[PDB]
Amino acid sequence: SGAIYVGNYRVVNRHLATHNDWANLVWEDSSRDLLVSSTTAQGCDTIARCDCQTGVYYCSSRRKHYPVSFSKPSLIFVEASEYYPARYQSHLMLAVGHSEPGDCGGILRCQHGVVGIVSTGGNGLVGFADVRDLLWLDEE
Ligand SMILES: CCN(CC)C(=O)c1ccc(N)cc1
Ligand SMILES: [Zn+2]
Repeated sequence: SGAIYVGNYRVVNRHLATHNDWANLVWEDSSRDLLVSSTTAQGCDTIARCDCQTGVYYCSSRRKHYPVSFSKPSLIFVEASEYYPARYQSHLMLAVGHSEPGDCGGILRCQHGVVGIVSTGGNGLVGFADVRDLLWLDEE
């Protein structure tokens, strides 16, 4: 689990969104595994605006931060999940590293701020849902 808090926005994995997330929906994309809900409290997190391909992610299944190299956001096919059908995910970045079902929402960050959240795992790979193209997160 995990979320991004920027301004009056909460970013979570779409498959982990709560009833309150959906009751306060700003935006969701099934193809990206993202949902954004509105918050009353102001968020502190800064979204990276950059093309970094290196950063650090939090891995809850190891209680560790790992530095990773990752691919640019792409349409990637993702193998079977106990949350989704095996299918295409857009705006996904892959790295070599550890990711298990509870690692979703772990934040990937570079020097510019938050890059994305853990969305996929298995086969020694970790997939991150990119948020850097969501420029609208930085106003209203
Ligand atoms: C997580 C999906 N879900 C119900 C399981 C909802 O978002 C939900 C929220 C408000 C509501 N009146 C009805 C449904
Ligand atoms: Zn960066």
